[PDB]
Amino acid sequence: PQITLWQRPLVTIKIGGQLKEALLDTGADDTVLEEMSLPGRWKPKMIGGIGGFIKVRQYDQILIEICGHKAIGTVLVGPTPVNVIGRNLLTQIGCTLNF
Amino acid sequence: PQITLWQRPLVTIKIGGQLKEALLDTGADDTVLEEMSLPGRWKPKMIGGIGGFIKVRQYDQILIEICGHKAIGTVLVGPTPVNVIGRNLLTQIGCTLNF
Ligand SMILES: NC(=O)c1ccc(S(=O)(=O)N(Cc2ccccc2)[C@H]2CNC[C@@H]2N(Cc2ccccc2)S(=O)(=O)c2ccc(C(N)=O)cc2)cc1
Ligand SMILES: [Cl-]
Ligand SMILES: [Cl-]
Repeated sequence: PQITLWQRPLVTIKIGGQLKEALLDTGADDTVLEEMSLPGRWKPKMIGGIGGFIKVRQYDQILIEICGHKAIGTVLVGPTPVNVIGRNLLTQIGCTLNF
Repeated sequence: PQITLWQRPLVTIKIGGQLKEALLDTGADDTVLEEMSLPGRWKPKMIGGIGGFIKVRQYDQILIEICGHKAIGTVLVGPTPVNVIGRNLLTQIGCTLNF
C-alpha cells in the first residue's frame, strides 16, 4: 500500500494471538508496545525521548503480522503511551519513505 | 527519493540559512528542532513523548528545506533528543510510506 501522512499511519497488528493498533514510526529504532505477555527470554532496557525515559523488556525473534505480512523481530514491552512499529520491523515488510 | 529503513532516515535540512541533520519521523505529528533562534513571535505548545509531555516553542510559517525540497510551516523548538521532521512537513513535501 501507499500510506498518506495527512493522518497518523496506524495499522492493526497480530502478536501473541492478540490484535493491536500501532503507529508506523520511522523515528523509532525498535518496536515498542504497551504491557503484554510474550514468550521466551528477555532483557531490560531503557528507552527515551521527549519527556524522558522508560524501562522496557526486550524480546527478540518475535513473530508479528502486519498488513498481511509476517515479520520476525525485536519487541520492546513497557509503559509506552503509544504503540509503535519501529524500523527493525518496517524493513522486514519492505517499507520505505518516498517523496 | 526512496529511503529504506535499515539505518535511521537522517537527511540534511536548511533553516535560518544553516544546514542541520534531522530525522524523518512518521511517528512525530509535528516538527521539533533543537534550541535555535527563529524570527517572530512564538506560542506555547505541549507535545507528548515516550516519557511524558513537555512545553516547547511554536513558530509558524517558517521557511525550511528538507533534502532540498522547500517548505514553509510550523516549527517547534525544544529539548528533543534529535531534530525530527514530522508529518506536518513530511506531507508538505509529498512523503508517503510504501510497502
Ligand atoms: N508531537 C511531535 O511532533 C513529537 C512527539 C514525540 C517525539 S519523541 O521525541 O518522543 N520521538 C522522536 C524520537 C525519540 C527518540 C529517538 C529518535 C526520535 C518519538 C516519535 N517517533 C519516535 C519516538 N517514539 C515513538 C512515539 C512517541 C510518542 C508519540 C508518537 C510516537 S518513542 O516512543 O519516543 C521511542 C524512542 C526510542 C526508541 C528506540 N530506542 O527504539 C523507540 C521509540 C517527537 C515529536
Ligand atoms: Cl510557555
Ligand atoms: Cl505546518
